[PDB]
Amino acid sequence: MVNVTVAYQTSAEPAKVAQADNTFAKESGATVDWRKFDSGASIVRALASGDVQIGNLGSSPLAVAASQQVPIEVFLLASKLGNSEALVVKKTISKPEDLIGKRIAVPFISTTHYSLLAALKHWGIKPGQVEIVNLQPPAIIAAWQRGDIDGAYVWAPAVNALEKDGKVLTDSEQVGQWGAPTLDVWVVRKDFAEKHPEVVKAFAKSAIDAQQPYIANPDVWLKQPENISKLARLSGVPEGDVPGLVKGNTYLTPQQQTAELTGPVNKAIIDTAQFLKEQGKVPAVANDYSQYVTSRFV
Ligand SMILES: NC(=O)CNCCS(=O)(=O)O
Repeated sequence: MVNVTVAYQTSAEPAKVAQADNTFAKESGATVDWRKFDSGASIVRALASGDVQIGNLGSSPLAVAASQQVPIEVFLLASKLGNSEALVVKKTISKPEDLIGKRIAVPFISTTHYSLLAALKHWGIKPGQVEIVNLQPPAIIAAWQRGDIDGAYVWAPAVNALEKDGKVLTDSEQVGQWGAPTLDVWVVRKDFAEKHPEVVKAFAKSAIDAQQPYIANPDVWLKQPENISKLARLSGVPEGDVPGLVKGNTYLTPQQQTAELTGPVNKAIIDTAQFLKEQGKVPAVANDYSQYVTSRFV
């Protein structure tokens, strides 16, 4: 018997169809505990303690984990993040200069904490000029509803909840264009990969297979009602928000997976870690993270 705990997150993306269909468990034969995490920092800790064996991490929590020598490897990309992650603010905040003195929430060292710091740097605003507070996305929604924060840089379901009444000031497609792109990845603990390599391959296969029908023709994929309802259920968003969210990233073919895992992801971690060091969020970094990426499961 193989038991595996998988830490998943709430982005609405096509591989959620494979999760809702239980395809990984069916094809691998493992008993799979899918555990929902509110952001990536807590996933890094659960991977480090051995409580989780496969986890979905943003590129910023990934660089923190790799700088702390957590024994995990990226074995699959989930998505290249675009405007599915966004800074949503009170409507009276009209320009980036209006963020000065405001209370802006982000989950600690998430991709949106990272993107917020990169956006402030791009705008010429020191992070000390903004009251950046650390809250998990459910608490962000609650604080926003009570008017205790002025905005947040968030992903689904918080991003669409806040946008119902707020205004988008920037998003991670823009921040990517400015030179700080962010990614979502899947990582695996080494000891699990050593013992159950065919289960890890089955995970990658299930996720990659599920994204290819979307890549081939987004509009045809999005008009299959069961695709929309499965993502709405697992992300916790209204069905009407799913197409805009799914189109807010790009996804990879199998050829693109192998290409990105053979160099570009390493370079992504190096650059992400460097910026986090400059921003004071990690004490030490490395000039190479090839121990933390592999193409051998795709
Ligand atoms: N993976 C997701 O669904 C949200 N994007 C990354 C969040 S974090 O950086 O891991 O906190």
